[PDB]
Amino acid sequence: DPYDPFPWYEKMRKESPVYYDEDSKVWSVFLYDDVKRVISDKDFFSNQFPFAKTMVSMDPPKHTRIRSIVSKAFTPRIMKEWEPRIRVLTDELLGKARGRDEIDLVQDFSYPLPVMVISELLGVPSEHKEKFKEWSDLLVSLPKSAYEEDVMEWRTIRNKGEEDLSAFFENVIEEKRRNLGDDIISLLIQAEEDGDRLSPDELVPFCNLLLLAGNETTTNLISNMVYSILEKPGTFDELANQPDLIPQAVEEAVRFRAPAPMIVRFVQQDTAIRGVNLKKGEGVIAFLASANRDEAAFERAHEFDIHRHPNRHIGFGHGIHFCLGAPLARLETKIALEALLKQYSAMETISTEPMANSSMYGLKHFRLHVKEA
Ligand code: HEM
Repeated sequence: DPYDPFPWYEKMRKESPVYYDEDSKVWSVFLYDDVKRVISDKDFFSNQFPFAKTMVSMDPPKHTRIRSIVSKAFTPRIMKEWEPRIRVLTDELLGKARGRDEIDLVQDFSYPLPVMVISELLGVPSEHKEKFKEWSDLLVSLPKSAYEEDVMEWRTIRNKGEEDLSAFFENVIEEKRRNLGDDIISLLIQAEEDGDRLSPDELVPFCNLLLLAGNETTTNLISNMVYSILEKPGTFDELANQPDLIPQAVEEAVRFRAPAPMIVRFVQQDTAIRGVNLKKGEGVIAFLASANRDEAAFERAHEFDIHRHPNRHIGFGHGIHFCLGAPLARLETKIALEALLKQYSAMETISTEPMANSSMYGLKHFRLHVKEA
């Protein structure tokens, strides 16, 4: 089963916490404390690997400047300003599924929602929604094979998709400068740090980064959360009788079934983890999914506990690169679960089809039997 790689994570935590793959010459780390240090110890583990124009591949001070500016678009105040809009979009998705006793949580809910949400939060007119989805699908696409002929064909089509989306965002930015609104692009136009503003050359890639970093991740979080709730008899009912536990259930879902299993860093200075020496220039794969299942870090790490509070997981990362969109992912996932708990008195898993992507843990299909309340 590709939806159950936890037994392997456990084998690697106890027999090879610090693993070196001779075929790829890249390190692997699986224990919570070591995964946490690799992703946060910036002085020794770097994000620069010579995505390229974005802060995800930057180290301080270049990262610090951009991070300090774009963070003004994800403040708690701004999130509350947008909570109503996310609820409307979620209600509209579920409304399209009224009068059915079987739905596919992915294709009918968890996959569409993030793309719809980020377009309305970015200020993209809703009248381009279907051409916005195509570009966003192209952005997160992967080649079917690793041979030159297949990657070359895929790269050329995503390149043209990224260029058209870039030109599309450049037009939205230009329009918002004259008619500013209540959206991310408008906020970043007027966002300023002692006179320092994001350039057009920086805003456009950043808006592509929001689609690339937020769409599938949030989709997988919602699907994995609903799956884990229905995996434990009584949790669905328990959440509907104590709705204030939903945020804690969202965090537990990021710990239990991390949508982004692994994070990459490059060794910046010679150092050692757990006694294993690592040379400058080597790649380290930090397995967040395994860190969040570490029994040395969490009590009953193999069980889904919606009462765990506070949750010290690192599914959103840790350090200066801590997920910029975590406030939005948390709010979106909370609202999605509330909308399901209110529309359905009961849900039952019929069949699941997991996503077999390396750098993503989620489901491509999640067919359910539902009962409207
Ligand atoms: C369940 C949903 C999500 C998960 C698990 C997640 C996870 C992560 C993680 C682990 C990182 C750190 C990567 C690294 O340190 O190299 C990260 C970075 C980032 N994420 Fe998220 N993310 C989620 C949703 C979102 C959303 C909804 C957005 C935006 C709309 C977003 C935008 C970003 C950005 C911009 C960064 C780069 C931060 C930086 O480099 O300073 N993510 N995400």
